[PDB]
Amino acid sequence: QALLRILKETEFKKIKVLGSGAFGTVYKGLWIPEGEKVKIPVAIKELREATSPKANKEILDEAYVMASVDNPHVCRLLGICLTSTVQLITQLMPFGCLLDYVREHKDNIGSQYLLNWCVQIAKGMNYLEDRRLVHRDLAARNVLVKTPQHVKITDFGLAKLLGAEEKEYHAKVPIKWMALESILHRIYTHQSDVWSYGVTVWELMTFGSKPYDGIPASEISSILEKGERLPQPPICTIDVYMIMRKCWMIDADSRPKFRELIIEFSKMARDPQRYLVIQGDVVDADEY
Amino acid sequence: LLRILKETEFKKIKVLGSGAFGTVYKGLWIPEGEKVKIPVAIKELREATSPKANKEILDEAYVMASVDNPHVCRLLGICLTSTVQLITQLMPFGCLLDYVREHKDNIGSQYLLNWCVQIAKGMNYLEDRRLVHRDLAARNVLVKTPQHVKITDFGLAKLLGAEEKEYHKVPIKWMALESILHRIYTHQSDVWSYGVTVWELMTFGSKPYDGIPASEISSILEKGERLPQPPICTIDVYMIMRKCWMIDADSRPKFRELIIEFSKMARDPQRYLVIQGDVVD
Ligand SMILES: Nc1ncnc2c1ncn2[C@@H]1O[C@H](COP(=O)(O)OP(=O)(O)NP(=O)(O)O)[C@@H](O)[C@H]1O
Ligand SMILES: Nc1ncnc2c1ncn2[C@@H]1O[C@H](COP(=O)(O)OP(=O)(O)NP(=O)(O)O)[C@@H](O)[C@H]1O
Ligand SMILES: [Mg+2]
Ligand SMILES: [Mg+2]
Repeated sequence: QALLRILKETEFKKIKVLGSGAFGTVYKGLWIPEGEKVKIPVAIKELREATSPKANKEILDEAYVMASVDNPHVCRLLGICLTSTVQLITQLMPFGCLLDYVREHKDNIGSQYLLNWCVQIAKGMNYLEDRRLVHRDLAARNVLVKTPQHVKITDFGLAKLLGAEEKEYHAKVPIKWMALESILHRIYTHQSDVWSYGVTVWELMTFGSKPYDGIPASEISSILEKGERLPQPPICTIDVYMIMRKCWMIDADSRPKFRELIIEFSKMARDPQRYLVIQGDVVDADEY
Repeated sequence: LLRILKETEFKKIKVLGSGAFGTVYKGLWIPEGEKVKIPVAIKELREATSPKANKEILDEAYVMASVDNPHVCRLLGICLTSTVQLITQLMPFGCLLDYVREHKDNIGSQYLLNWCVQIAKGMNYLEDRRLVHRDLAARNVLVKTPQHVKITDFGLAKLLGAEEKEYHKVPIKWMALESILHRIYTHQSDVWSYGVTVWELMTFGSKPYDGIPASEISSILEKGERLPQPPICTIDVYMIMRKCWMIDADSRPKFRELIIEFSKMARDPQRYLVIQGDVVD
């Protein structure tokens, strides 16, 4: 497939810095297709130079698979701009990430919503799993809100790009969302994505709580083998907490499977009150 | 032209920023029945914020919804209850004040003079339909694209009671002395604000009279003080600004004359300014 526009530096424009990341910067910008009067709002993620342990040929390869994900719950790479720095063009999400969303609404968010988002993130992930792909960096900060009732998983592929996989590579890494095998041996698989998924749900049930507050990154491995795990969210019924605890098992193949999770959460979403107890010119990526 | 919405045809998703008498939200306009979710910006006015009755509020809202110019945002809808809510189109790139701040020097003459022409245009438009903005300022100019700015918040000041003399925060440092002293608002009082606005743009975001209380601005204006010549400005360009800050209101430039003096400069910018070089929408 193609579906990956290759843009020239004069076909996009960086307007405002959305926010800065660990290895780059994101931007509120405009896509301006050469040879036509159209301006499309987009998000431009620019990776810092020499930040990726890969040459351009390899980079562009991965961008094709990135630009080839077709699922309502996974964002699609729209275009790329390879030079002395790689820039990623994706659709602009006006309502930001889901983490900041559950934080701003520490409460006025009902159960139905929470279990809903869990089903969706489980759908995007399963999709990837079927296509035999590993996200390697799933977190509530990496889930964007298209509309309150439809969230998409963003940043597919980025980690593999920044060289997560590369064995000998010695570059930050999201330790607090990583499975023991990822932290210990840098092994990434679908069952290691499940751990991150379990951490993600946790972030959502706590309305944006930081995992292992205070606990240094370096201690996380030791605390995990000692048997420690993120605590049961207050609004969570033991039935819900266990599923998360099952995503945090040492044995990778023991952990649930996104397919099972979709059914397990789809079930609870039919009677949420029982499983969660809460008190209460400028076109568009779409029109193109 | 003014859609009247039910408190169920729109959702306030994220707070853009809660200003003086209210809050601006980033939400979704879900036309009842239709199958669309349009991103919009919802500004909600605090309660009792306005000294007027809804019956009248709606009137102004019809006017606000009638502004038809590419350089003046248009009131898409309204939701009248115990609070008034204004639905306008969402400007993802924000306002221009924040833009010149985040680009202290990446912006060349061509742009700056350009924006001055556009703002002059939107403003002229309102004068022509016999309307007064009353609160023009860099923060009230939103960026649709780097090369097209439209004036936002037409109507708000009026609504919040600027004209109701009897009715006791006001953008003092952008107001014509006649506004500050007698609460008088006219096209020629908008020109003063316009000059202060060009001042903001020419200083890449500087604050007007930074350090001087507001209760004192009335003084230093009669004492003859005015905003200092911006570094990148040529005296040719600075006088246009100074002329906008005259005591004799009818002696200040008119927008129609400003659209021409700035357009003339916009032809040879380097000579008037000196710098270093579901979801439709
Ligand atoms: N497509 C998009 N639409 C809207 N906002 C986006 C988009 N992509 C990224 N952002 C925002 O840009 C900011 C930076 O993105 P990014 O660097 O990917 O964040 P992050 O995951 O928090 N970084 P890190 O913790 O270093 O991995 C975040 O605050 C995101 O909300
Ligand atoms: N239509 C819009 N699209 C995008 N952002 C908007 C829109 N209208 C208002 N805003 C933003 O909402 C915030 C609050 O606006 P408003 O309440 O009008 O305050 P303001 O007068 O710009 N700010 P201040 O300088 O604090 O008085 C500002 O940061 C604006 O940039
Ligand atoms: Mg991200
Ligand atoms: Mg404003």
